[PDB]
Amino acid sequence: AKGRTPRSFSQRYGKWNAKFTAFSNPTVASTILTNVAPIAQGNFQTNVPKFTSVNEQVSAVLTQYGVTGPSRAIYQGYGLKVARALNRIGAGPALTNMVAGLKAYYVSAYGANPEILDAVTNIILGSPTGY
DNA sequence: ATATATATATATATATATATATATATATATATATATATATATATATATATATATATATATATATATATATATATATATATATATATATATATATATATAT
Repeated sequence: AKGRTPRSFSQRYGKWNAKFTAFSNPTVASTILTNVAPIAQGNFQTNVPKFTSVNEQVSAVLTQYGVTGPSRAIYQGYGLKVARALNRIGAGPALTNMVAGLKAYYVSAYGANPEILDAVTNIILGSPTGY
């Protein structure tokens, strides 16, 4: 019962402004944040190691291919994207479809190299295709 | 009229202590000066240079921290949405029925 009626710009802005003004109160923000701190710490601890590892391994792969500068970000981004899928839905045919779609995305929009994309997905999932 | 004690006086003189003076000199201490020089400490300057610390700059580069951005992607948290569905809670209804 949250996304049932359409909301226009004035409605979205009114509700967002009300909630943002409310959160700016010292007591409201302090209470909410000190209550959710342990759960936030637990979620960070459960999730971020899987992505720092991907960062390090894709860095190692990128240095062997000579990628320097902001062009590394491209492949780093792709790596992280793939990892997200592996964390979200798991391994299987759905992950194959999403890997193919992400490669098409990056090759067509961002001018990525197919060979380096294969190398990144190989260091992450085990094979270029991801089967 | 006598003896002991607390004081005031008339007259000269003596010893103890607190001070003020007339005349010169000596020693100790607190300071002010005339004349040169030295040593210790607090500071201001003339001329160059060095070391320590607080900052401002000329020119490039590096590391740590607080933020703002150019471009895509990831994770944690506060919220606003597009579209179905589920769970907890605060209420309004359509229809019958039960309990406080």
